[PDB]
Amino acid sequence: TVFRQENVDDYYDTGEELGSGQFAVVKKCREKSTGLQYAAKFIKKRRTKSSRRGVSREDIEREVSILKEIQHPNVITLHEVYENKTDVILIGELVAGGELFDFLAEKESLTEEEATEFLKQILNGVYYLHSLQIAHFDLKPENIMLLDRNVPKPRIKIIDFGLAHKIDFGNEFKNIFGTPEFVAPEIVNYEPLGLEADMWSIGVITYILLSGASPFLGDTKQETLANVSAVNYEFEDEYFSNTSALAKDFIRRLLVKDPKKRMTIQDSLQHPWIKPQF
Ligand SMILES: OC[C@H]1O[C@@H](n2cnc3c(NC4CCCC4)ncnc32)[C@H](O)[C@@H]1O
Repeated sequence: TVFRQENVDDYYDTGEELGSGQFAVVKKCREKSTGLQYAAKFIKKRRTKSSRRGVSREDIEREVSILKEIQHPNVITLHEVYENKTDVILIGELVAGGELFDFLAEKESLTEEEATEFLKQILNGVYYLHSLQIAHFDLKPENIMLLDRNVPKPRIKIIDFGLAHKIDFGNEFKNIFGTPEFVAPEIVNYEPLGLEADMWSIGVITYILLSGASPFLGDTKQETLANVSAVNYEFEDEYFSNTSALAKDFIRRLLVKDPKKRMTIQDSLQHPWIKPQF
């Protein structure tokens, strides 16, 4: 599939840099014709077939195709796509209140109500995605943005669909691998992957929201990955003595090695706490 090949500078002005990945930079921008503001993600293209640098056409097209489908208050929208020789440029929804997650770093420890207010929104976004058989595969606090701080009212949107896949046969087998602290054992063990991997990541995010501590983090990436595969975590009393038994129960039912035994997104919404690499 091809994208708009006019110069993006003829239609938009860019401003502040909003963030970065290894092969991507995101900038605030403004559409000249409407004055409306967006975020433009510039993704570096591969310069050859066998190149390790940049993102393959197939991977870019997949992200774009997923972004085109989705429309939900807790997930980003896509506005336009441009491309030139070096970049594909996604123009989408500007989320201006920063990462979850710089908010977690700047702020003191959260109450359970605070944590569940964020968490319920993440669950609603993921419920939408999973209903569509879309696995995000990269859920982590850096990919949960506030829309808003300020309106607190602290509404969120899930971002960065670079690893997302349609799961039309129950699982995908192709070496998808996110950030060690947040990946499920099946990712670590290079096993077939499905919607369940996202539910594990939600358990990790929930543990961090409540405690300020990362459940599997070691001093090196290999240690982190070994910890994940072995389900080597515990609830430290120093961090969790204030925390309700139901909150711990919710996390315990997500941080389960066997994907088939892990809570699903629907299970997570019915749970008594919620129900109203190298
Ligand atoms: O993903 C790298 C970092 O850039 C930041 N980031 C990524 N995407 C966005 C975005 N809108 C997406 C709509 C479609 C294109 C962009 N809006 C604001 N910040 C973003 C965030 O800090 C993230 O951790």
